[PDB]
Amino acid sequence: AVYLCTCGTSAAKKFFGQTPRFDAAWVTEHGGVEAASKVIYDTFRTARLDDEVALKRDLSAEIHSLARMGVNDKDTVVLFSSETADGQACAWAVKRYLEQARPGILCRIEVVAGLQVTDAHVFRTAGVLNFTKAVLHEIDANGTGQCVLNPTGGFKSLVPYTVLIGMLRGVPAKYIFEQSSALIPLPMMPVEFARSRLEPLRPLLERIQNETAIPRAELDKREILDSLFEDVGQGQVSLSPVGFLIWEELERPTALVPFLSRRALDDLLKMRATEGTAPDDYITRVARSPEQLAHESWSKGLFWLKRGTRDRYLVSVEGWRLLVWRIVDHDEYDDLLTQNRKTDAGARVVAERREKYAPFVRLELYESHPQF
Amino acid sequence: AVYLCTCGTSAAKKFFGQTPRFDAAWVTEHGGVEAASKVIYDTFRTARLDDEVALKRDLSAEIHSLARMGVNDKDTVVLFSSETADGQACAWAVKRYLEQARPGILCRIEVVAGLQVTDAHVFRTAGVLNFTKAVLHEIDANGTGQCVLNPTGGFKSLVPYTVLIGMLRGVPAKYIFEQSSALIPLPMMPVEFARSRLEPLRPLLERIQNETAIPRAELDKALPSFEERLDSLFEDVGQGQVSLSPVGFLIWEELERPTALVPFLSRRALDDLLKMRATEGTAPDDYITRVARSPEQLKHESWSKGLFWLKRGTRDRYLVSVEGWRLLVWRIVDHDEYDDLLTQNRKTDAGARVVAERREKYAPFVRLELYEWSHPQFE
Repeated sequence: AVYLCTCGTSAAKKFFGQTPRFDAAWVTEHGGVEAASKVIYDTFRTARLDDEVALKRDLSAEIHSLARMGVNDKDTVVLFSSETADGQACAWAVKRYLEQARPGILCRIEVVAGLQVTDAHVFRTAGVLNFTKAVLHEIDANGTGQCVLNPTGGFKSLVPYTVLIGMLRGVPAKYIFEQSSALIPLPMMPVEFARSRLEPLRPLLERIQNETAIPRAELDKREILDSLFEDVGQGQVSLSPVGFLIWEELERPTALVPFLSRRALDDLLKMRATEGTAPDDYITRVARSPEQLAHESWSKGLFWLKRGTRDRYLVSVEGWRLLVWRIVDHDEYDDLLTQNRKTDAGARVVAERREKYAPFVRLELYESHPQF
Repeated sequence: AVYLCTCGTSAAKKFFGQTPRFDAAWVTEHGGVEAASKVIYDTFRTARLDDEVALKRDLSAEIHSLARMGVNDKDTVVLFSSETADGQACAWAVKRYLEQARPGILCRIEVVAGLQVTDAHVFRTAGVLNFTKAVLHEIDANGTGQCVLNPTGGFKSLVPYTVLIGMLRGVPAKYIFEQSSALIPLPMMPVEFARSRLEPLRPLLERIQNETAIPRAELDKALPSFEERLDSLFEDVGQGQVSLSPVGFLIWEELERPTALVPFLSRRALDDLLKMRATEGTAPDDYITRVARSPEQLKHESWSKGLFWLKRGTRDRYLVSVEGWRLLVWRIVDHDEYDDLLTQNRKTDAGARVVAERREKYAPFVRLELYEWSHPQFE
């Protein structure tokens, strides 16, 4: 498995309360990050992963949690460190211990720019965004289902971002519960992405990504506005992690929502006698996997799907919307292919979009409690 | 403002590292929760709310965060405490301090059964549910826009539930960021309830709420294939039995008492709406969506079968009913057809006659989400 770990400074706990205190200057005095990480590591290098007293008392929160996850020599551990020298020295100490305890394990330290414990503004405009980007890159750069989010080791402030990333990418998250030696999963609430209400923001999110920041006044031209954006000065806003996650989903959808043209809803209702709700289930199933969806092709991005079955589907994709223009049996399918041999059939379909096909309506059909 | 604060033991930080350590036995040795809270309070009683060094170094995380929020003598502070004696003694110490610092402040300590730092099983069953229900009850017991969630003081493990509660009830949540002295909001992702995917579970969740738990075998019969699942709604409570988790509780509550409706148009109503495009555009769409988002804004001329009429402001009228979370729009009509329909309802039980034709004339209802290309075509 690939463990994506937040990292704190609990590796250095033996130094808490001593003077000189453990801080960045301590790291320098002890020779820099790598040299200082050996001094830190030495304080717990004899603690065994099998010793329950040492696991809780002597070992770092990262090591305790990874041991409870059954970390082994076939795993990868990615330690997301603060940019500070003492943060990094602790992460390197954890790496040293994991490599000694489980020879062959792959352990990588990812330093997150702007992630630190003293400057809230740098955290909220850069640190947490860099964290979110780096974690999402790692999820997308490993195999599906392989990642586990482990927020045990530091930054209470990063817990909600781990929850959101986990909800969105389908990645589980676990941590050690308070003073116990027991893991618990973070809660994940099943939700749908609010695509229809967020879509009008798509050009503004793209503008911020291309231009770094735009005037806050463009946002209004209200809870969504506050949660997607960060004030950065001079009346300008950039993205929050939530704004970044929404921008990324709008630019590169990971699910589609099916819509039926006016004609396709008629088509579907006539199929109810022969096929029941099998056509509904199929379209809904196809919309869930736009990568797998990525056929007999027309112009204008129109193309044909076949469920198995008499029914064939003339569709296109516009952003996150899977548009079903027609649902036809084999005879009408053959007639439509003949029209495309004689004419540019796709161009004629879109020419009639407004008069014949629009509005497209979401494929969510409703067909003993007290009244309102 | 009503500050809903999760508490920890930072009030007792002056006793950390001592032997005997600060714990439940320490509270007992110092006379119990009330008496021990005075001993804890005495260690910082002389620290001042306007002293910047004291705020960042000497005062508890609850006090520091409340100070940065501008707590004052007209506010209410609810201190959600662990059930442990040391947790409670700290909460009472914070109460003692706030009442001296802001005389007239209303401060109450809410002891959350099952909330504690050593038993993960009791936490994940009783503790988080009791916390969730206590916070939700306080939100619903105060006026709209009055509550602020403050997770600073303790329990890293409760932050995710504060986030979900804040998201679902639209209540702000702020906290002191790490070792800074600055407040930052919890992130709030705008999401849509997966109502179509969750509605099939309404009778299952109601059944679970009517029993102490249900056997896993019965859950598995009610749920789809194991490899295609929803598991976050449920919590194992031992001996092969399952109850609702806080996530399952929040979903169940919303299914039973919706806080927003989703408008659907009958087959006839979408025809009606499209004929109004020329004169009205999408103003009818906006009205229907607006009154659905607010069950308080949602009514006149009741018919039978739960049907009733709405008026936008304009001659159009809407024949509607509510089924669970769905605002069903049966017809949209002009003033003349409205009058003629009222006439049919004086001569007959018109609502009964409408419902008799549900399958043939009105079903299926379609979600009022109408789409009506400047990006690269799908790859």
